[PDB]
Amino acid sequence: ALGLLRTFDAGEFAGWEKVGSFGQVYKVRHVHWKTWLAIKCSPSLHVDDRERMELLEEAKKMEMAKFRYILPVYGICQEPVGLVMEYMETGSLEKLLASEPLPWDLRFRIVHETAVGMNFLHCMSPPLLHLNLKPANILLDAHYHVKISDFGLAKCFGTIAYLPPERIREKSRLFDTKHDVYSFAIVIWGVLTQKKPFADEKNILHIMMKVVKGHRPELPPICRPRPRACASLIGLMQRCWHADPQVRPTFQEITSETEDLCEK
Ligand SMILES: C[C@]12O[C@H](C[C@]1(O)CO)n1c3ccccc3c3c4c(c5c6ccccc6n2c5c31)CNC4=O
Ligand SMILES: [Cl-]
Repeated sequence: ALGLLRTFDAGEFAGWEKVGSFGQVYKVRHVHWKTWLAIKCSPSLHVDDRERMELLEEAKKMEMAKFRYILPVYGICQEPVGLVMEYMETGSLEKLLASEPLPWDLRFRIVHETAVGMNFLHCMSPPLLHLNLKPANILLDAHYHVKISDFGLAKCFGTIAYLPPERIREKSRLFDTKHDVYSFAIVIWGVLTQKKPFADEKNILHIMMKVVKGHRPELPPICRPRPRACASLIGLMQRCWHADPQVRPTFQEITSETEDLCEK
């Protein structure tokens, strides 16, 4: 797993340019490879053995999930302590959703590709739970294709909206695949509306409490350009954010439906 990863010396990189914020992310040129990469550096001053081992754990989890829709990892920098990864020119879905209105065909393809990546993680033996899935961690290449990133919290702030209600109900429940399915529901919501969930609201505590009783982000209306596909997606979203985790679909079931939203 960690055998193929390379150690990078900071002299190998140039043109450091901030893109991130957690930890700072930089676009770097690898001078000998004549290509750009991304490096996420630690926020602290003293990088202890706890961090350096966790960073290695983060890298090994990414390498085990090599896939078309998962962000490739190249290795670690020691000079500044950082994880070295593929560069995704277009940045995050969060930024894309806030920029301009997206055509519906692209929206459906983003949802589908995100679902196929998540399905791949849950198909591993044992399943890899992402546990931090949100528009900020869904990255886009020059042609707007998805690769899932941020494996910092994966297991074999603004995150409250993506947190399943059972995680608010139970003091430290055991993590499962149904956690990611909930977060994905809230991702669908953001793609449908181009808004951040619970953006208007004053305090988190009231909404969190209501979320435990079955409250969710307000359903969007049916769109004019693709009303049928939009209705189907709204329906799937709703099943994916059901209060009972066992009633939620699997990503196997999700990917089957999101595929039909793309094919005309
Ligand atoms: C912090 C964050 O910076 C932005 C988006 C971001 O996810 C925060 O919303 N951000 C960008 C903005 C504009 C262009 C590229 C990125 C980028 C990249 C990565 C990451 C990344 C990896 C692991 C955790 C966080 C990461 N980011 C990344 C990121 C990893 N690969 C990247 O290219
Ligand atoms: Cl339609």
